Amino acid sequence: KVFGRCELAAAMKRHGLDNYRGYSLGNWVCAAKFESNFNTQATNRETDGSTSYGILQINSRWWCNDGRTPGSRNLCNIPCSALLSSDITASVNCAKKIVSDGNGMNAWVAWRNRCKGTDVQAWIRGCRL
Ligand SMILES: [Cl-]
Ligand SMILES: [Cl-]
Ligand SMILES: [Cl-]
Ligand SMILES: [Cl-]
Ligand SMILES: [Cl-]
Repeated sequence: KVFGRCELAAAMKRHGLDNYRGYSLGNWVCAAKFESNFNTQATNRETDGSTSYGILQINSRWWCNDGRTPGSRNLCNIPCSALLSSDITASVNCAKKIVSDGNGMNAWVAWRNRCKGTDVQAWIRGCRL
């Protein structure tokens, strides 16, 4: 599923991400835009041979199991393929664990490089929320 910007904002808000660990909704929408282009089916191999999955590009090195990332963990207790669903529940729940892990949203490289410090509120402008 390719989410609309506001559609995703509304879903993320419903799931409790707005100001979760102090991160306003626009941060999460911005992260999803640059991680997956709002596409739940997005998969990308990373430099370390791990793979990132879904709307928020949850990564197989620590967070989900894909059966092909050596030495990895599965801290969200989920197959990575289950993070490609049109239903964002599993990704959101895993994201809540990640963002509570100590380094906040810096865990998402694309957030650090493209969203952090920017006018992220622009990402929810126009949305009925
Ligand atoms: Cl957009
Ligand atoms: Cl915001
Ligand atoms: Cl593995
Ligand atoms: Cl599995
Ligand atoms: Cl933080």
